[PDB]
Amino acid sequence: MDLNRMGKDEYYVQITVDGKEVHSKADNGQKYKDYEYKLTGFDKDGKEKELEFTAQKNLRKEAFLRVYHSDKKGVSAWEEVKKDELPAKVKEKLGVKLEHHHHHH
Repeated sequence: MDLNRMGKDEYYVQITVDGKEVHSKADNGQKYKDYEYKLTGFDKDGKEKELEFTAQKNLRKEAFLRVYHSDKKGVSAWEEVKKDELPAKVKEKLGVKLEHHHHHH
């Protein structure tokens, strides 16, 4: 893990697609299967990135997953969180409602 300058991207995704066992990973000739999670990732800027990462284990569905990103390999490290653990600004980014300027004068 070369720290150097980091400057790494993180896409806030939501695990909607689950249980995709890709048995195409037979390779040696066994019954071991990776899981496919292809979804729309939202970056800090506010774009829509298309990414599909395969995991050895089946991860937490319905959760908000923070996926790391770098140009030389796309994806490698990622962590599972909830909207409560994320900054409220994320809700002010996606999921904003009207009448939310409700303040006393």
